[PDB]
Amino acid sequence: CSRVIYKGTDSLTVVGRSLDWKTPIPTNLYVYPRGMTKKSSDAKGAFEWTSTYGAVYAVGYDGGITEGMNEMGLVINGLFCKRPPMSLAVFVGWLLDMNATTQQCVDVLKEHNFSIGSALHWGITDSTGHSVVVEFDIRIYEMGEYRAMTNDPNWPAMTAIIDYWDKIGGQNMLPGGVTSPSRCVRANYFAHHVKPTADPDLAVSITRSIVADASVPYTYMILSSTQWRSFADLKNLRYYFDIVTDSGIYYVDLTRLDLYPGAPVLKLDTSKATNLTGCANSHLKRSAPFTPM
Amino acid sequence: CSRVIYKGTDSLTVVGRSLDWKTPIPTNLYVYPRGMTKKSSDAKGAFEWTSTYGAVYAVGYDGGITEGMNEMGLVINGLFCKGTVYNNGDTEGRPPMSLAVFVGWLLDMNATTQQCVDVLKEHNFSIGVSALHWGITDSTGHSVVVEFDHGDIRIYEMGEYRAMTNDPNWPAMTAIIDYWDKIGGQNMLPGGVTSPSRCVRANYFAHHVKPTADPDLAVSITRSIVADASVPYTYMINLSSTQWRSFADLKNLRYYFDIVTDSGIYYVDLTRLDLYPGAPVLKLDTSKATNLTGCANSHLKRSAPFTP
Amino acid sequence: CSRVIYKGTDSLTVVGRSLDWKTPIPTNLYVYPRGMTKKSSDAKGAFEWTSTYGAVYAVGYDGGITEGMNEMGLVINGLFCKGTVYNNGDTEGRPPMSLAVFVGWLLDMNATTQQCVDVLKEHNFSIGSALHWGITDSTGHSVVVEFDHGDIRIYEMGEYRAMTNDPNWPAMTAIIDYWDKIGGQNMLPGGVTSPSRCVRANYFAHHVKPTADPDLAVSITRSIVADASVPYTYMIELSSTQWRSFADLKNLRYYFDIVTDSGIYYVDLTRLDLYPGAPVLKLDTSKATNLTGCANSHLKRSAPFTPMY
Amino acid sequence: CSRVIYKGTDSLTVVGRSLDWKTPIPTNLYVYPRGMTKKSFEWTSTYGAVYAVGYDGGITEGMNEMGLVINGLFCKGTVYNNGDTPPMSLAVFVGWLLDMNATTQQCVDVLKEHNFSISALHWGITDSTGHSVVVEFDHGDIRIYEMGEYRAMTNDPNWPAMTAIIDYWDKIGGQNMLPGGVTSPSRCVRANYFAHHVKPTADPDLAVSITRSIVADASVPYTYSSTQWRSFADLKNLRYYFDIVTDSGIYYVDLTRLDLYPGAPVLKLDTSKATNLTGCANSHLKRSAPFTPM
Ligand SMILES: *CC(=O)CC[C@@H](C)[C@H]1CC[C@H]2[C@@H]3CC[C@@H]4C[C@H](OS(=O)(=O)O)CC[C@]4(C)[C@H]3CC[C@]12C
Ligand SMILES: *CC(=O)CC[C@@H](C)[C@H]1CC[C@H]2[C@@H]3CC[C@@H]4C[C@H](OS(=O)(=O)O)CC[C@]4(C)[C@H]3CC[C@]12C
Ligand SMILES: *CC(=O)CC[C@@H](C)[C@H]1CC[C@H]2[C@@H]3CC[C@@H]4C[C@H](OS(=O)(=O)O)CC[C@]4(C)[C@H]3CC[C@]12C
Ligand SMILES: *CC(=O)CC[C@@H](C)[C@H]1CC[C@H]2[C@@H]3CC[C@@H]4C[C@H](OS(=O)(=O)O)CC[C@]4(C)[C@H]3CC[C@]12C
Repeated sequence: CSRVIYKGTDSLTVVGRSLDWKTPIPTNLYVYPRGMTKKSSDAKGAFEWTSTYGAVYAVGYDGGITEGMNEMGLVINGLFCKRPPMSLAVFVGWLLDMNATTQQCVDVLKEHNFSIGSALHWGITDSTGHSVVVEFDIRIYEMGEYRAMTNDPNWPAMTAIIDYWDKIGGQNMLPGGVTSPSRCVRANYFAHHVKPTADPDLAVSITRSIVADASVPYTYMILSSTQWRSFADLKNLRYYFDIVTDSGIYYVDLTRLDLYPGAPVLKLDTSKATNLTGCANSHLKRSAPFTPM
Repeated sequence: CSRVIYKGTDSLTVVGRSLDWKTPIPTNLYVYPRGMTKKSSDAKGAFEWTSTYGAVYAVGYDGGITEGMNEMGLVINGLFCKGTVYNNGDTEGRPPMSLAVFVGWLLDMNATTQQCVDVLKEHNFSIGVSALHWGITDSTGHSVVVEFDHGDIRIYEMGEYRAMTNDPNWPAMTAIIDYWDKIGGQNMLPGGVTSPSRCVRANYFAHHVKPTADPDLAVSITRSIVADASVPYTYMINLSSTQWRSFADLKNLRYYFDIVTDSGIYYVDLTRLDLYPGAPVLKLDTSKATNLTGCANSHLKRSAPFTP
Repeated sequence: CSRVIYKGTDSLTVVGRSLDWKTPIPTNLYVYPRGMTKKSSDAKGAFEWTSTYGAVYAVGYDGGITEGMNEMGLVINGLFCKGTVYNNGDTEGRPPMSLAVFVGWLLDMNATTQQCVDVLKEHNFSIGSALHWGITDSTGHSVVVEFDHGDIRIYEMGEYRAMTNDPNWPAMTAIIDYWDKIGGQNMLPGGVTSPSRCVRANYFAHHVKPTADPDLAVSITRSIVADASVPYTYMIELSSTQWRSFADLKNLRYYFDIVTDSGIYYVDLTRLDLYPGAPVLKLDTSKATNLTGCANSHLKRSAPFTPMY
Repeated sequence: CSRVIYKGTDSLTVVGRSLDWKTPIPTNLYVYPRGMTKKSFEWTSTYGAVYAVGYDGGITEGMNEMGLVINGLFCKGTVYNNGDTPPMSLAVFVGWLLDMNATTQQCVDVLKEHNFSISALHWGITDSTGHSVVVEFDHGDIRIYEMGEYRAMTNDPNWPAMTAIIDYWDKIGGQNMLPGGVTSPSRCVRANYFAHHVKPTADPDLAVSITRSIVADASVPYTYSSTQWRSFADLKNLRYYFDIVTDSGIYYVDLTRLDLYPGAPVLKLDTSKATNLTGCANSHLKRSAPFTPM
């Protein structure tokens, strides 16, 4: 994974994110309205919650939420990193359903009133640009001025490598490898050295170019090839998505969807959207909630 | 700018190409049929030729052919080279050949890369800064680099090399590529936007991706290689932001094209067009088509030959 | 500044170090015997201690102990660290310890690296020029001591062999671990910055042949330290290496050479009188521009250096 | 192996040279006077010179009494003879140029004739004026390149491909990043960068110390191939320094204080006995016989 934060002008913030894996990971888009009651897990002692906000989920294998953006502009991305039970399939949605800002996610995660059941670490950004890194004891790191976030190593060891290369100068040398530190240093440098703009369509084009450079070429094997990329427009509530083999990039506009209590669940089958561009709201079909694995 | 050659399986060759420049360069796609008589230049002593093969051109400013692909699978891409000097004292007088139709003259009259080598070796012309060097690849995968060293056409066989950027010249570029090859691309690669760095990365990844006989998958792989070698848009702090990218499918005769700010990538299929002599010239305005994907032969409208 | 640890065979351990600075630092060697009463500082509340072990000190400006090696094989090396903060709110009121005699205090009373860790873990002193130390005993056990805002952070060097300046040891090991995954045989950072010098020295220390020859182990350590040594008259507005030191921990030999001198010499502590009442010896390095071999005959009787309290 | 060129002020030029090999190479110093008739055709030595003779059978490098310095470095792709190419043995090829020539321009004129046939290696020649070139055999043809602004010289690849790598790393800026490996391009880039950024002086002793610090930074650690010995030639003062990496001292031979007239004896310095020698080693130059060429 490679997660980039682009802060344009006029409070415009775009969060890029690319999925790198040796095998294709079937991921579909699900739009959930408010008022839905979900369970934390299927084991004994699991708790429930009613979704306060509506959100769109990038559900991999139609079983677990890899990432998502809610109607408040809150974005949470899950990245690989080598008490009441809280499954990983609904952990991202539980924070999206109940919280509106990054600070609200930090307060709930600081309580740690849950257990979790090859692992992951998350990055949470709100519409205000406040971004943190959550890594498991739970450790919440404030990104501050950092813009990129990949897999390994941990965040303290990552910022050390970032500060080491920042003294060398990105204008002079950057690591061109596919390793997570190499992709993080490149993405962080480019995120600081691109022009800030107020146009939402241009900010996604700029964020796409940074994520493209930090992307692993497809079928790379001498095998974490980039499978797909996502870009969240936090100010305009647009969630972009594209498969690296498809011909068009499309977005789901939450401001044009019915997220009220009682609305039906919509689903975008990405396997049937190979040539779709522009807004993909009309291609959302009324479906049932995905079954947690 | 980066030019990548992808050789899949079953004689499938895809030539990627990205245009990197500070300001946007208006580029439109033109489809020329056979039997068209064109002029090399407007100066005294220019010669004429009748196009033997139909080709699609990527004409910049609607005045000069940047790159193109003919109906035989021959692809020629023009890239900048700062130290290019086109004429000397022995080229003085040889018929003038403008850079606006230089790529088209090699595409209209030649079918293979070797035919382009035989014509360029004669060097019976002069060239009239658009200091550029070219990479020519035919459907069989044979690729060469053409550079002007003070009025001297220097042709190099790419052989196992897969990438081709700007400066320095090809011999010094091959040395930098071989130097980094011993270092190990899996261990370390240059991650800058300079021409050698982009050439070393795109050459390494072109060798370490899976070859395939799928024409669509081959294009998707070439896109990912060119995307990594592409300079991020609005890179501020010469050859700056990547403005557009093109991918030519040599076996299936498809010429892909996409603007980095556009939302879709489309292609022009030459096998589904009337390439007989006398056919109308077709133009694809890349400024009008913004959300177009798949085959772009639809939005091809009838236009007139572009004016050099 | 760079610090390299070499572990050959038969418990042979050599600790190499190079001093990098813009201007030349006058450094003289002093040999102190046992039973010398010294003051931790000149301020109020300073304590005193009697030297348990005889040692050799590399005293810069003849007023402060940069590094040293006691007769037990314990070596302590002080290296600059920009982010070092010695005192905080919890250290105010503790007995003052001057940086001029801090290295000698640990070398006088302690014999192993663990004994220094226990003494530093108590932290019954306040320090009164930001540096961090590397301590190695005859057995090869080595640690890194850093003051993180009035907090003695002690890290086990473990399998790491090198130690330069900035950043701190956790961030430094993260850079070392990143480059180790690239492969030193494939690519190494060749700059004069502190992380680039540490990765090179740590790699080469692991990939040289271990030997039991005390003279070969020093020559091998010299080649690694010289590789991490900044060329002379080169500076950055991380400057030139002024001198290099090498300590043979098993044989109690302390090698020394100036980068501009034509020879390297060593002080053999086994061939010196360190009993209580022995005189303090001094070796003026400015007068040994062509001295090679054992330099015990050149040490002259001298009064103890005056610490710059 | 690395060859560094240091130009101080007041026409002061020092050429450093380190020998890197997996096994130690016995190299002794031989001071040859003028008027000696040697065999390749034959020639009578015009100038006296000191020779770093490896295995006591071949001249590795050397400096003549005119300030001309020639260093020999290994090269993997060197082919000496072809179909177009008197036999000239490599054991005396360095001496023949040092005996009959005084300037770097004189060596280029003689080698350009190529009236002779020749361990593949290439050479770097520098005269007292600072003019330096690189001589390489490319499939029988002799290629002579002007070093000009370049200061370092190692092994492979050839000089054109080496200057491209140096120029490639020059754009990055040595103050930012340098290649830290032990490969020939990495060592040549580091030595060239530092040779442009050390303060040049008129002090001949400070020049050799600065030149040593550059060559020592470009030397491969011992037992890692491993650097065996380093040499430094002071062109203006006619001093040839020499030290073994495992020894404890660095000594030199001062040609200005030696008898090089026709009829003088051949002086040999056994480096296996000067383990603790520093300063001028002229007094330790014992009289001996000319070495036996391989
Ligand atoms: C960063 C990368 O490219 C590599 C990590 C990538 C393969 C991961 C990242 C997010 C994962 C999904 C998270 C949601 C669920 C969690 C399920 O775990 S379970 O609850 O223990 O069963 C597994 C499925 C899925 C969809 C994860 C798949 C792997 C990821 C996409
Ligand atoms: C990707 C690169 O190599 C960077 C350079 C880029 C801006 C060039 C490369 C090809 C050029 C076009 C070639 C065709 C004509 C040539 C004309 O030259 S002239 O005849 O001397 O006027 C200029 C116009 C044009 C369209 C070139 C424009 C610049 C390029 C796209
Ligand atoms: C690695 C570097 O860049 C720094 C090396 C060198 C310049 C330093 C290393 C050890 C220092 C000395 C330590 C002992 C005393 C401490 C005094 O500080 S005070 O007590 O606060 O006054 C200053 C003098 C001296 C001698 C230090 C000088 C600098 C060092 C030799
Ligand atoms: C690291 C390097 O570049 C190589 C340094 C070292 C190993 C070489 C340098 C000069 C060599 C000697 C040159 C003279 C003769 C040549 C003979 O070749 S032959 O005639 O083909 O037999 C071999 C012996 C000798 C003494 C060379 C030995 C190797 C070198 C000292």
